[PDB]
Amino acid sequence: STPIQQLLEHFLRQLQRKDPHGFFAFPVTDAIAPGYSMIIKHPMDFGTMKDKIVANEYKSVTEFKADFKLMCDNAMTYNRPDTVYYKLAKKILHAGFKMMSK
Ligand SMILES: CC(=O)c1cc(-c2cc(C(=O)NC3CC3)ccc2C)c2ncccn12
Repeated sequence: STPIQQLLEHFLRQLQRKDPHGFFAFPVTDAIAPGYSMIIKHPMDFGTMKDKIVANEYKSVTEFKADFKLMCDNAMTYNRPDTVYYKLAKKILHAGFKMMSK
Protein backbone atom coordinates (compact mmCIF):
# COMPACT_ATOMS: atom_id res chain seq x y z
CA SER A 1 0.00 0.00 0.00
CA THR A 2 3.09 2.17 0.42
CA PRO A 3 4.48 4.07 -2.60
CA ILE A 4 7.18 1.42 -3.08
CA GLN A 5 4.58 -1.36 -2.87
CA GLN A 6 2.42 0.36 -5.50
CA LEU A 7 5.36 0.77 -7.87
CA LEU A 8 6.64 -2.78 -7.47
CA GLU A 9 3.14 -4.20 -7.98
CA HIS A 10 3.03 -2.21 -11.24
CA PHE A 11 6.41 -3.59 -12.36
CA LEU A 12 5.49 -7.15 -11.34
CA ARG A 13 2.20 -7.06 -13.28
CA GLN A 14 3.97 -5.94 -16.44
CA LEU A 15 6.77 -8.48 -15.98
CA GLN A 16 4.33 -11.37 -15.54
CA ARG A 17 2.67 -10.49 -18.86
CA LYS A 18 6.01 -11.38 -20.48
CA ASP A 19 5.77 -14.95 -19.07
CA PRO A 20 2.39 -16.08 -20.46
CA HIS A 21 3.12 -19.78 -19.81
CA GLY A 22 3.85 -19.08 -16.14
CA PHE A 23 7.29 -20.71 -16.23
CA PHE A 24 8.25 -18.16 -13.54
CA ALA A 25 4.87 -17.95 -11.81
CA PHE A 26 5.66 -20.26 -8.88
CA PRO A 27 8.71 -22.06 -7.42
CA VAL A 28 10.38 -24.66 -9.63
CA THR A 29 10.10 -27.93 -7.76
CA ASP A 30 12.19 -31.05 -8.20
CA ALA A 31 9.09 -32.84 -9.55
CA ILE A 32 9.17 -30.36 -12.44
CA ALA A 33 12.95 -29.99 -12.81
CA PRO A 34 14.89 -33.04 -11.59
CA GLY A 35 17.55 -32.30 -9.00
CA TYR A 36 16.73 -28.57 -9.05
CA SER A 37 17.09 -28.03 -5.30
CA MET A 38 20.59 -29.55 -5.35
CA ILE A 39 21.79 -27.14 -8.05
CA ILE A 40 20.05 -23.84 -7.16
CA LYS A 41 20.79 -22.55 -3.65
CA HIS A 42 18.49 -19.50 -3.58
CA PRO A 43 15.35 -20.09 -5.67
CA MET A 44 13.14 -17.20 -6.69
CA ASP A 45 9.92 -16.78 -8.66
CA PHE A 46 7.22 -14.19 -9.34
CA GLY A 47 4.89 -15.73 -6.76
CA THR A 48 7.45 -15.33 -4.00
CA MET A 49 8.19 -11.81 -5.24
CA LYS A 50 4.49 -10.99 -4.91
CA ASP A 51 4.51 -12.43 -1.39
CA LYS A 52 7.52 -10.26 -0.52
CA ILE A 53 5.83 -7.10 -1.88
CA VAL A 54 2.73 -7.80 0.22
CA ALA A 55 4.92 -8.39 3.29
CA ASN A 56 6.68 -5.04 2.59
CA GLU A 57 10.07 -6.77 2.40
CA TYR A 58 11.35 -4.69 -0.54
CA LYS A 59 12.39 -1.16 0.42
CA SER A 60 13.75 -0.10 -2.99
CA VAL A 61 13.44 -0.89 -6.67
CA THR A 62 17.08 -2.03 -6.54
CA GLU A 63 16.15 -4.83 -4.11
CA PHE A 64 13.20 -5.90 -6.27
CA LYS A 65 15.42 -5.86 -9.37
CA ALA A 66 17.96 -8.04 -7.54
CA ASP A 67 15.36 -10.73 -6.88
CA PHE A 68 14.19 -10.53 -10.49
CA LYS A 69 17.79 -11.02 -11.65
CA LEU A 70 18.26 -13.92 -9.20
CA MET A 71 15.18 -15.61 -10.67
CA CYS A 72 16.46 -15.27 -14.23
CA ASP A 73 20.06 -16.15 -13.32
CA ASN A 74 18.82 -19.33 -11.65
CA ALA A 75 17.08 -20.38 -14.86
CA MET A 76 20.19 -19.71 -16.94
CA THR A 77 22.36 -21.74 -14.55
CA TYR A 78 20.07 -24.75 -14.26
CA ASN A 79 18.84 -24.92 -17.88
CA ARG A 80 21.03 -25.38 -20.96
CA PRO A 81 21.15 -22.56 -23.53
CA ASP A 82 19.00 -24.31 -26.15
CA THR A 83 16.00 -24.63 -23.77
CA VAL A 84 12.89 -22.48 -23.68
CA TYR A 85 13.59 -21.58 -20.03
CA TYR A 86 17.12 -20.29 -20.63
CA LYS A 87 15.95 -18.27 -23.63
CA LEU A 88 12.95 -16.80 -21.82
CA ALA A 89 15.06 -15.89 -18.79
CA LYS A 90 17.42 -13.88 -21.02
CA LYS A 91 14.56 -12.18 -22.84
CA ILE A 92 12.59 -11.13 -19.77
CA LEU A 93 15.70 -10.03 -17.86
CA HIS A 94 16.36 -7.55 -20.66
CA ALA A 95 12.71 -6.42 -20.72
CA GLY A 96 12.67 -5.93 -16.96
CA PHE A 97 15.94 -4.04 -16.70
CA LYS A 98 14.82 -1.77 -19.54
CA MET A 99 11.46 -1.24 -17.84
CA MET A 100 12.96 -0.47 -14.43
CA SER A 101 15.39 2.06 -15.92
CA LYS A 102 12.77 4.05 -17.84
C1 LIG B 1 12.07 -21.52 -14.47
C2 LIG B 1 12.44 -22.91 -14.82
O1 LIG B 1 13.65 -23.20 -14.70
C3 LIG B 1 11.49 -23.90 -15.20
C4 LIG B 1 10.10 -23.72 -15.17
C5 LIG B 1 9.48 -24.89 -15.60
C6 LIG B 1 8.08 -25.08 -15.83
C7 LIG B 1 7.67 -25.72 -17.03
C8 LIG B 1 6.29 -25.89 -17.35
C9 LIG B 1 5.85 -26.54 -18.55
O2 LIG B 1 4.68 -26.99 -18.62
N1 LIG B 1 6.66 -26.70 -19.64
C10 LIG B 1 6.25 -27.34 -20.86
C11 LIG B 1 5.36 -26.58 -21.85
C12 LIG B 1 6.85 -26.76 -22.15
C13 LIG B 1 5.34 -25.38 -16.43
C14 LIG B 1 5.74 -24.74 -15.25
C15 LIG B 1 7.10 -24.58 -14.93
C16 LIG B 1 7.45 -23.89 -13.66
C17 LIG B 1 10.52 -25.77 -15.88
N2 LIG B 1 10.43 -27.05 -16.33
C18 LIG B 1 11.56 -27.76 -16.55
C19 LIG B 1 12.83 -27.19 -16.31
C20 LIG B 1 12.88 -25.86 -15.84
N3 LIG B 1 11.71 -25.17 -15.63
